[PDB]
Amino acid sequence: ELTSACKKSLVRIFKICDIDGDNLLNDYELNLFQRRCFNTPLQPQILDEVKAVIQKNVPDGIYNDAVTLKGFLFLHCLFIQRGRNETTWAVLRRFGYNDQLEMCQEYLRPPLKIPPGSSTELSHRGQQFLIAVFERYDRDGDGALSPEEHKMLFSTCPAAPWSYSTDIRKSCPINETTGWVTLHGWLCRWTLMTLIDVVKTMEYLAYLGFNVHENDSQLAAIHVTRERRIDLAKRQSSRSVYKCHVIGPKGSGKTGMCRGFLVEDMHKLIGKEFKTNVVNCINSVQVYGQEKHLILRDIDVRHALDPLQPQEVNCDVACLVYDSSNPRSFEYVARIYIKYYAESKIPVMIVGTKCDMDERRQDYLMQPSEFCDKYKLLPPHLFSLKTNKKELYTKLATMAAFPH
Ligand SMILES: N[C@@H](CCO)C(=O)O
Ligand code: NA
Repeated sequence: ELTSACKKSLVRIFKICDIDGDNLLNDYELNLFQRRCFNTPLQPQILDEVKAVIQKNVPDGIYNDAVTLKGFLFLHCLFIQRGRNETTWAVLRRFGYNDQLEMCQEYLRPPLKIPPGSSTELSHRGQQFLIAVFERYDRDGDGALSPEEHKMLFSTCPAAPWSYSTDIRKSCPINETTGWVTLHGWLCRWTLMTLIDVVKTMEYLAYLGFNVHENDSQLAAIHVTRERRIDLAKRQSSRSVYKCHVIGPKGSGKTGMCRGFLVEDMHKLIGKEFKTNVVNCINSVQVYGQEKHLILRDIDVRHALDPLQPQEVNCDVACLVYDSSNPRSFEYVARIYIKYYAESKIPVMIVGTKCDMDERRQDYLMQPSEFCDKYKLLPPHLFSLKTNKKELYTKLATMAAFPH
């Protein structure tokens, strides 16, 4: 008696209402989500009468005064019969379903106008929800999601917002022992998505039941920030997520640099080949007592004569990487800083990779140290994976967060 489409909708609602991930709807959530749908508290005897019907008609449907999925599916399968289908509908309606039993548009994609210069970040409520969701699907209680638990978490979605093995595991901080995405990396991946694709973030937040849990639009999960001159405002809006475009020639080792931002032990990537193209890597660094997220975009390598798009040039801080151990490498960095960043307002950092081998002279006119001196840049940051030093990542974020 239950539609195949109706069961698909009801099973998602059960998962969202399952605030413990214990496959049960205990007394608290039943009363909580009662107010979400009907604006009234669940009356004690009504719940008792509901439980009596379930335990009678269907086995393994009630486990310790808590409605199981089967008993929950049956209960609504009952409602549509006895003439009160508007009770089932009011529930489906609150979780963003229309009459054709599809997810509504204005429920998934509410209007959000972002002025140029402004960035989109996760608000406090948005983070709290994402942390809460993370723990319900972390069964081992070790602060990490397995690939199986990751799929379970997005089972209420049409599909995952990203790959587990080819995205979040290579672009975000994971656990060294297990290899699974940590709570930290979880918030990191969402932070990345929120910044560059706010619409997709909100769409996936509704699927996870942010609108119902918070009793508000998913606009309350998005915090619009902007760099602004002093206006003596009450509520400050300073940025916390900075994007860094890493631009360099081929074989300049700028890929292994980005991956090193995600692990403490960097001496496991000395001679590692990356058979996986990660566009954006992300982690956090402390900048003057505050947590700041830095996104390292591995800009596609190309010929020096090949052009560069504004969406590839414009960023918060530009990191130009060359090979100090290669004489025909620095020419690229010199060519690009002049063409795109010489008259730009973007802070630029020149980075010399592989200092643990042999400092070779650059066949270019000026040397890297001389180039920075001329255009008033900081001396070429010596970088290597053997040293395990992460001062560069802290320095990059500090350049983006500050003048000039
Ligand atoms: N669907 C539940 C309330 C919302 O979870 C019920 O009517 O019993
Ligand atoms: Na529960």
